[PDB]
Amino acid sequence: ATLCLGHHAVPNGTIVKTITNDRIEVTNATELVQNSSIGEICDIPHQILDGGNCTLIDALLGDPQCDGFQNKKWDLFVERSRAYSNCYPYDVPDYASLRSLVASSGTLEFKNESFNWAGVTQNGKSSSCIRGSSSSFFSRLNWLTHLNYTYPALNVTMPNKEQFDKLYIWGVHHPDTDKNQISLYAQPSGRITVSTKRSQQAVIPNIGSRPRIRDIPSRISIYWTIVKPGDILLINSTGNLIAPRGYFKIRSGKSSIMRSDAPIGKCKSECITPNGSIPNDKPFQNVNRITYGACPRYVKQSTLKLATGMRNVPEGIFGAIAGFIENGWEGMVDGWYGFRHQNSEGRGQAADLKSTQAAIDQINGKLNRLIGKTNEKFHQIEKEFSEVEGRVQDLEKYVEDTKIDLWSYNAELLVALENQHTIDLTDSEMNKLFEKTKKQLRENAEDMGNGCFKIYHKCDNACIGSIRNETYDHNVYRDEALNNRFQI
Amino acid sequence: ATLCLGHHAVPNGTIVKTITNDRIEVTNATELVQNSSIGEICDIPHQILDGGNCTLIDALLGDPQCDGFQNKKWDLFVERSRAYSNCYPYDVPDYASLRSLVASSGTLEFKNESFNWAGVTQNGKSSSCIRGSSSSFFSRLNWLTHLNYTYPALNVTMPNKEQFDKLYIWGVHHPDTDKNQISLYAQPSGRITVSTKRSQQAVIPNIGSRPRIRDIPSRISIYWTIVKPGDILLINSTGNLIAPRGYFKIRSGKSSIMRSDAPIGKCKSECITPNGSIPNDKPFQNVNRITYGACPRYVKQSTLKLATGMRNVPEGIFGAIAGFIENGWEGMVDGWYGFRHQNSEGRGQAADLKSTQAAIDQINGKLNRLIGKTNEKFHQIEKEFSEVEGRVQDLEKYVEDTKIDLWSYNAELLVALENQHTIDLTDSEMNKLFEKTKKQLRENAEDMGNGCFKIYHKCDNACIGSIRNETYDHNVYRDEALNNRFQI
Amino acid sequence: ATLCLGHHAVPNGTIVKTITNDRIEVTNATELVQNSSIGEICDIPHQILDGGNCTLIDALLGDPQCDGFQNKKWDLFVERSRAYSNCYPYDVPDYASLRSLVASSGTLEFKNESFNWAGVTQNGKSSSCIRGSSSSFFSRLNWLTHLNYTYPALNVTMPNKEQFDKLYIWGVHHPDTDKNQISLYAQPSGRITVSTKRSQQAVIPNIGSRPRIRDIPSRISIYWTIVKPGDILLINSTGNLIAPRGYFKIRSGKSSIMRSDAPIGKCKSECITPNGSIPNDKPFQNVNRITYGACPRYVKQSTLKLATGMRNVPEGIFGAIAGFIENGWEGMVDGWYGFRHQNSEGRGQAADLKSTQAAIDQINGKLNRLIGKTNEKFHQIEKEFSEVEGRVQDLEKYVEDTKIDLWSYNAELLVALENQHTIDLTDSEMNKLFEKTKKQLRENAEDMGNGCFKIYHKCDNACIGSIRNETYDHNVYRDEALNNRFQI
Ligand SMILES: *[C@@H]1O[C@H](CO)[C@@H](O[C@@H]2O[C@H](CO)[C@@H](O)[C@H](O)[C@H]2NC(C)=O)[C@H](O)[C@H]1NC(C)=O
Ligand SMILES: *[C@@H]1O[C@H](CO)[C@@H](O[C@@H]2O[C@H](CO)[C@@H](O)[C@H](O)[C@H]2NC(C)=O)[C@H](O)[C@H]1NC(C)=O
Ligand SMILES: *[C@@H]1O[C@H](CO)[C@@H](O[C@@H]2O[C@H](CO)[C@@H](O)[C@H](O)[C@H]2NC(C)=O)[C@H](O)[C@H]1NC(C)=O
Ligand SMILES: *[C@@H]1O[C@H](CO)[C@@H](O)[C@H](O)[C@H]1NC(C)=O
Ligand SMILES: *[C@@H]1O[C@H](CO)[C@@H](O)[C@H](O)[C@H]1NC(C)=O
Ligand SMILES: *[C@@H]1O[C@H](CO)[C@@H](O)[C@H](O)[C@H]1NC(C)=O
Ligand SMILES: *[C@@H]1O[C@H](CO)[C@@H](O)[C@H](O)[C@H]1NC(C)=O
Ligand SMILES: *[C@@H]1O[C@H](CO)[C@@H](O)[C@H](O)[C@H]1NC(C)=O
Ligand SMILES: *[C@@H]1O[C@H](CO)[C@@H](O)[C@H](O)[C@H]1NC(C)=O
Ligand SMILES: *[C@@H]1O[C@H](CO)[C@@H](O)[C@H](O)[C@H]1NC(C)=O
Ligand SMILES: *[C@@H]1O[C@H](CO)[C@@H](O)[C@H](O)[C@H]1NC(C)=O
Ligand SMILES: *[C@@H]1O[C@H](CO)[C@@H](O)[C@H](O)[C@H]1NC(C)=O
Ligand SMILES: *[C@@H]1O[C@H](CO)[C@@H](O)[C@H](O)[C@H]1NC(C)=O
Ligand SMILES: *[C@@H]1O[C@H](CO)[C@@H](O)[C@H](O)[C@H]1NC(C)=O
Ligand SMILES: *[C@@H]1O[C@H](CO)[C@@H](O)[C@H](O)[C@H]1NC(C)=O
Repeated sequence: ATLCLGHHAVPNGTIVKTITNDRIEVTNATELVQNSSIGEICDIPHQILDGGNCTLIDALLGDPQCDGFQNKKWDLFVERSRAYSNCYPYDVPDYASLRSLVASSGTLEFKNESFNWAGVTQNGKSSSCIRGSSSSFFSRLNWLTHLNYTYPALNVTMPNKEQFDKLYIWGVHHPDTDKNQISLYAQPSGRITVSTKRSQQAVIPNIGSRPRIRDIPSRISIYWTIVKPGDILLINSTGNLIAPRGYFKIRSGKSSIMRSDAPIGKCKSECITPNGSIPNDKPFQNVNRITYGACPRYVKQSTLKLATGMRNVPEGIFGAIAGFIENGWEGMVDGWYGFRHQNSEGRGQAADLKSTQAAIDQINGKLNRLIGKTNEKFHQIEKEFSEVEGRVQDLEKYVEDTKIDLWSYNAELLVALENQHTIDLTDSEMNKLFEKTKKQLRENAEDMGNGCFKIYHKCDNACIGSIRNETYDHNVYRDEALNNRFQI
Repeated sequence: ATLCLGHHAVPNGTIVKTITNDRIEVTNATELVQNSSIGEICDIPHQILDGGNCTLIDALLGDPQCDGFQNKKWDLFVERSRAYSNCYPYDVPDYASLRSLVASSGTLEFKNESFNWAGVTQNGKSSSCIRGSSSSFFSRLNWLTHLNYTYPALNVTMPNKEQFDKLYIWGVHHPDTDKNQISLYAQPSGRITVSTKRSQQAVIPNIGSRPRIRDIPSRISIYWTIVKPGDILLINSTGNLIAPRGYFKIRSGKSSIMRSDAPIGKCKSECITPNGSIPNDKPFQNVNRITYGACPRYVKQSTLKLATGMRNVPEGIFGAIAGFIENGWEGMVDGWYGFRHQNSEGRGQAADLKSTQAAIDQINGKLNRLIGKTNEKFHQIEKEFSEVEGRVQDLEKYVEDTKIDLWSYNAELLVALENQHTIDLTDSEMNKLFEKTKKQLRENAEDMGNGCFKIYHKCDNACIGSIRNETYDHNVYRDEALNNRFQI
Repeated sequence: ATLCLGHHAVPNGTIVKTITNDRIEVTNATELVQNSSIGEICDIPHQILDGGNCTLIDALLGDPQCDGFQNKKWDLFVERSRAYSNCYPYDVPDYASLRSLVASSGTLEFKNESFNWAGVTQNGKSSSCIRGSSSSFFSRLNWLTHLNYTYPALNVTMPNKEQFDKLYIWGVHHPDTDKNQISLYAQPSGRITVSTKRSQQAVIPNIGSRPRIRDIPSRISIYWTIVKPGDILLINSTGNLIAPRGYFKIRSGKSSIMRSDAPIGKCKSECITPNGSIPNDKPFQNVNRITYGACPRYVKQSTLKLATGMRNVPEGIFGAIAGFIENGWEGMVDGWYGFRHQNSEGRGQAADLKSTQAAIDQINGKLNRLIGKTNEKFHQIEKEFSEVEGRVQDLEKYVEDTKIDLWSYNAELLVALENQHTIDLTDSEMNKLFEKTKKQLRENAEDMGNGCFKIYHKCDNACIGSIRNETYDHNVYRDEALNNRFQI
């Protein structure tokens, strides 16, 4: 009889990389880089707030277009690229910081407080800012001006008797000319001081024309201050104050903001990118470096294939597969390793289950470590920029670039090491089965050098199956085999 | 005779992770993550300065509580969470930078210089700032005010004729009302310009009430300037100047500052965390991301076990241990690998020393690379923040988070690769000893398939020991063994 | 006959590190860290602009020394440590940002625009700034002063009708005294407002003496503004304006700036460091963390040797090399593995080519992954600093330090894993050749245990060569060998 040891193969393998080979074919591989999105942001499980035409800062200030956002909460605020401001022209020095801290807070919950604005006109309105079809203003701000050509000095307090922090939004009006200023504040100067026991902020307007926006050559500059529990807001101003009407709650949690034009859809997905939600089964992704939720790590590679089967040899360090075993068996489809025989009763093929399972268990162990194991990240740094800004922006970009290159390196090395190891451990299992068989046969068979044993005795199917199931008693046949083996 | 090859085992192993297995038992492991502190900061080898009730900035300015800190030096300044300011209310725009640069300098060494403050009153004092039981002021600052309702314009120089940089601390007084201002500086305005050939700083006070602190609604704002060798300080002011009394040395070295409430103890430890000193034998630690000195790298994992022995099989790619060798020998305690025999003279067990040592040397080589090899770091970035600040703070946190995830990844992969390798190299040594024995026996023995040889000749203890010590002469017994082996 | 299997060796090996060994000798290694520069910056392929005595900012403003730089473009601007300013004394608040954005733009292309400076004197000149031997000023700036003791308020626009962004450079003059100011601007105050639809910048001069530079106690402060397409520059000023004469193109690409004293040479090199160009064949370098172009990654190690041959054994997990094979063959120089024999016709040595090539192909595969594979980087962050700056500078340094430690770790682990693997795969190939030979010999030879087979039949050179070329027919000699092997 002949008893050959072998392993499966498939007509069409997959190419993977290893430590020693750029391109080597295995029976099967899995992709470790997510490269597509469904193109919509799924609305479960993160609570999504669609900004529509409104920036977060315009929803905060209370641009008329944004009244629908009063007191809203979010996990992710989604800012659309079409959003536009439609109220009095303003800027925020350090706009990105205010956006970041509100985004991260996750709430526009606002509480009216009553200030004693004694002796001034309130509720200044502007045609740059229409609510309905009347001249109006930021809902959350209070444009104070002279009463009876008098602007009495303001000096108001507001203790924080609460248990939590308060965020106050206020501003300073910069008139285009000295005429208004006088006209608005009955006053040449204008000075603002907003303070607490822990901070002081002082602003003076800068009179001058700026290019007209909805016909306004004036500007407002927006400022903020956080008042801690047991602290006191003190506003002392002699004009140009754009006053607050109350405070915002300032919370901490996992909330953030993302710039995206993707539609919101009715579906479930843990990981969100500006392109849309992406599955998070894989450890890496090449969709977007901007992510929110439990996401694969962003890498530069568009694909990285993890071998999930042995080297494919159609038709390793242990030398069996692609080694002394000449090729695989495409015809073996119920197992990874097995036996082919020829005896007096014919020719046959059977899978070895123990060795097959050993290989599969190891590979599934690798997959268990790599698949569905992603990290959750929420509010992060900005990673795209529309304007030149210098030093800090250089550092933000360099940080992200550095991180991406280090993760791309990790991904590349991981798959090469794993693949080399996978090819080796499957080669090993072939070798181990070979060696176990050899030892079973003792003096009754000889190794032909190609994975096949020549058995020197009558060996029927029962005999073969006794080999395959490790019950074979060499002693039964020894006399016969020695006689046949050692003749002249 | 029977000669069996085997390996030790222990009743109770340790569980480790590998590349293919989340949980596999080995004979022994070592922990690679330091997870506890002794809860005190050891005072050797770093020179520790306990701030007590004083912040570094208050020790710098000379708050009365802090006079004990004049001219002190440190490796690590320790700021306590109970520290509090007890002098005139002030702020420092960019407080964190001044703290960082003084902390990093490591010295409060101060040198009196004499300015020509011609025509003003000096040594302004305040009841907000008691030294003993008299009204006083920051020791290092000089509150200038009118002399005889006159405030002559100041215009003073101070060349740096030294070889080193000078740090000047100065300030600007912000009166609560226009009344003082007049009252203090006999003057409506107030202007400060501090300059060198390399820098210019210009400040104007902002009059206004701030909430009272030790009854003071005024504030001082603190500024600093560094004067290089061969440069000149020029102070030109018409009031509101809080003047310097001299300069501070500004050094470079390994000094830093840490926020901690841990007690200082009389002991030795290279690595300091806010929780206390930690041993630095291990390569990783999960105690605190804030560290000073030669410290293990901070990781997220609370434990990572490095295998320091073979797979434990009570009662691998090479297929011997947990393979054709059915189990380990708990009874073998003088070696990792050995021989059990049965001959005509009885039954015995001996350790193989060469193979044992081979395994142990490899594992100690791994340990030599990983244990006691930590990196020294001194002044770093801040990693904890008490207040919302926006963009730069977002980047500081994102940088640290990015770094921690990359080190946690390195640690996880390192231990999995090392452990897989350790199990494999110990399996190999078992296999190698088996193969060496087999070759010794030549035609005189047969492999039973389970690690045991059947020897087909009388083999006494001398004979066995000749095998174990590699002196066995197969030729001596060949005739006998062939006769016994190849009979009918 | 005797047929011994063996491997080459060399008298003098190289020491490398592995996972289990700090120091192990192999036949050969390659260095993976570039540690030297040619000491010149090669002028191909990057377009190099040598700043000479001029900083980029002085070439931008138009210091007389720098007129040779008008409208120049660069890939890399090289700033020399001897560069010095020689015009009116100025500063730029956020100097590092303006330098960074111009450096990164890569062009000083300037376009004259005509402003309506109605009613003022233009082309203010200064003896601090000689062009030829006449008093002069920054070429790109326009010092406006009174006409006939009148300073009419300026209010000018300049629409951006172009498709691209415009960068405007302007300034504010700070007179030393109130006398000039009046003298220059016929005016006590002075106010500047530069704005667009998207930004506003407002500056007031600060009167005061600063230390004289080329006899000037006044200073100019430089500002910039970027005007987007379809936007409008609006300058509204009542004095102290240092006006622009036009705009600069602001491009994006791969341009940068580097501080270096290295000479420019006529040669080709992809990677530039301040020390000079360096070859980029290796994956790592220890020359400089400042790089431009396709450069090896900076690591802390001065050397890391990658094994490119087997363990050197003059005169592994598979146990053959440095194992049951006692030593290598220095005399074998045409192959890595081979056969030595003794038969009736003498003693001989031949290389096995198949096994040699197998080893070499694997090692070349590793080298293909590591050599000549560097990453291109252009404008980055600054990595050296001449002055104390605090928080942001702390973060820039911490980011670079973090990155370097992570790459140094990667490099260290990569070479240790690769080397352990290289020693193992070459040990394997020795073992595989041994096993293949053994199987060829079937019952005609016995394994002596030291890599040598005793062949029990007459085996002439033809016979040997039939073994070495895998044609040997064991059946031919079996009768003879069994007779010799199994006698009494
Ligand atoms: C300064 O000049 C600007 C720009 O020429 C003037 O603003 C223009 O004024 C006209 C007439 O009212 C408006 O219809 C234009 O729309 C304005 N242009 C822009 C782009 O703002 C501005 O009024 C002048 N400033 C002063 C105070 O006289
Ligand atoms: C502006 O209002 C503040 C707050 O009401 C005044 O400060 C208080 O003044 C009283 C009377 O002297 C003190 O006893 C309180 O302790 C002060 N409160 C705080 C929190 O500062 C302040 O004096 C007013 N400012 C001016 C210039 O009139
Ligand atoms: C303030 O003092 C400075 C420094 O003493 C004066 O500047 C010096 O003036 C002299 C006389 O003209 C010059 O020759 C020196 O070179 C100046 N020194 C420096 C370092 O600037 C300055 O003029 C005084 N300021 C005013 C407005 O009186
Ligand atoms: C190939 O590998 C993937 C990933 O594990 C697996 O899900 C797929 O079914 C495999 N195909 C086989 C084993 O035929
Ligand atoms: C957004 O703005 C556009 C103007 O372009 C307006 O027509 C549209 O109604 C707005 N969307 C919503 C839902 O308000
Ligand atoms: C704005 O421009 C006009 C000049 O025509 C002038 O009346 C006013 O003073 C200007 N203001 C500033 C900012 O100088
Ligand atoms: C996702 O969005 C980014 C940024 O717009 C884009 O460049 C990238 O190609 C997109 N990826 C996919 C898979 O659509
Ligand atoms: C287990 O491993 C540790 C770490 O090397 C060692 O110090 C300890 O003594 C070991 N125990 C043994 C070998 O019994
Ligand atoms: C620190 O401050 C407390 C006031 O709470 C004081 O009682 C104590 O004496 C101070 N500690 C020292 C050592 O000065
Ligand atoms: C501070 O408040 C009082 C108003 O009662 C006033 O006399 C003084 O002008 C205020 N100063 C400021 C900062 O406007
Ligand atoms: C050390 O301190 C940090 C911060 O207070 C804390 O959260 C952590 O649990 C502490 N670790 C140990 C081992 O005490
Ligand atoms: C040693 O290794 C290097 C790097 O591959 C190679 O270029 C050199 O020629 C080698 N020397 C040999 C193989 O003798
Ligand atoms: C650079 O400056 C020096 C003054 O030290 C001058 O002598 C030299 O001519 C300058 N170099 C060039 C090429 O202009
Ligand atoms: C500069 O110094 C002189 C004092 O002698 C004075 O006339 C002028 O007011 C000073 N200016 C400032 C900045 O106070
Ligand atoms: C290159 O330059 C840096 C910074 O000057 C220096 O410290 C380093 O030693 C230099 N390296 C070489 C190879 O010259």
